[PDB]
Amino acid sequence: KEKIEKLVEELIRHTEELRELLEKLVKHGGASEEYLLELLENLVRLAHVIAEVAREQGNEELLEEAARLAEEAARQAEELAREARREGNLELALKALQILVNAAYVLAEIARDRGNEELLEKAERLAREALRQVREISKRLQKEGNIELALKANRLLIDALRVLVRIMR
Amino acid sequence: KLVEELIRHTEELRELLEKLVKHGGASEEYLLELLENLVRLAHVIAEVAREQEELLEEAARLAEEAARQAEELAREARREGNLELALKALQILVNAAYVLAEIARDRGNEELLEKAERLAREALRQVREISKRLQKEGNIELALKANRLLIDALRVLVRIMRHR
Amino acid sequence: SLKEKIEKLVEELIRHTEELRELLEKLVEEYLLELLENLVRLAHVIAEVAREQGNEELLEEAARLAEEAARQAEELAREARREGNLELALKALQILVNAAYVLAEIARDRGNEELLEKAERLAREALRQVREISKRLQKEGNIELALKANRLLIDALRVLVRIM
Repeated sequence: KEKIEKLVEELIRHTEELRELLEKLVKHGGASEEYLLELLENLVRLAHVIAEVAREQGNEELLEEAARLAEEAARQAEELAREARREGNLELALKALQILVNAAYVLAEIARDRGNEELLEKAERLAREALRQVREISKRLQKEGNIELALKANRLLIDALRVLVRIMR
Repeated sequence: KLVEELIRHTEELRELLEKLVKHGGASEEYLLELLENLVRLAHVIAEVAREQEELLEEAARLAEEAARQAEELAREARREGNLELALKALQILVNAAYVLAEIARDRGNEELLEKAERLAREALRQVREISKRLQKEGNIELALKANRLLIDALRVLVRIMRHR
Repeated sequence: SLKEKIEKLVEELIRHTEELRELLEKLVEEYLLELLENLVRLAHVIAEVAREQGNEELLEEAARLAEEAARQAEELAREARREGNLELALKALQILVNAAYVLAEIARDRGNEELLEKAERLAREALRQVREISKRLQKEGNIELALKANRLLIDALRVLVRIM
């Protein structure tokens, strides 16, 4: 478990630097918003990976670090959805909520596994906003009659329901 | 909770899309993508019916309705020559079999396990028959992707065979 | 004879995939990689079938399919890294990294510390190769592939932790 705890540094160190290369190149007139979203999806995936390694080793210095990254990634995701919702890019908004819903499960998968109920409600708080937000977006997509984006909105409403069941069981 | 609103509302998206595919309004693939969402909802309901039978029966009625629509639509695309849509539609039946098995095998309905097992074998046979044609027609891109379906279809039989 | 009719269906898949292996190796580029991704999935499926029926010969066939994919994948990764085709190189390591999990899922259930020792080398070497391309891609002003290279390094670290 010595090198296994050490091997986590290479990914976390490279990712924290890789987040900056995309966080500074996206403020200039160059990079689009959607490329940063995939990085957020990459961040929550690392948070989930750190959670799966921390269960075997039981290192609380890594479960909390996965949650710190997960909460920071989910919080940034909600803002990007809010920013895109006024501009009319519905594909980007639904891509952001999918990131938020998945990030809630990582927070749940951690509180229930660790036992700390301090954040077990906070996963629901993120997930509750997504189900309400996508439902409002689904009706607008249903009203506009744009089926390609509307069909994708249904996938989020279904995938959000899977998270709600997992936080109770 | 919310599952009542979604099952009705998602079925409502099925009704608007079932008439636009019949009339000229909808390309078949857009109707196909909804089926993938339909089978996905049934599995979510199945995990809810365990942790929380009236929902298990609703998931099987809803899931089976997606599998039946897939086999019939697959036959139409198989006869028309559009093989890519036929292989994509046939996958929906394979995907629907796991939802039906996990819902029959965990509900004791032994007869429903016979219908779940039957669909994947026929789908695997149809996809195997579709796989052979793609090798002869020289279409390599669709043939290997069709092979991935036959491999992933075989996985369904093992999950329904080991648990028997 | 439960696993008797299943072992017949699995024989067809190993033969049909090996038959498709000759057609895709004879035309020669990325489509050959797609065969590896489709092939390694069969190795994991056959391994889960051999653990269920206890057939050791199916383990030998499952390891044969898995092991040849890692050798075929690593060579293209070295070739694709030098040709500038970095997207093709990243796909080869992704196929290479995923194939290592099949060896672990096999070795521990088969009990072979020689094959289990070699798997760790494959995932660790690939992770550094994915890391080395990530650093080189970071120097190139292309962020998009760096995102995909970064995702592999995350999944490469995930596989290495379980194989230990």
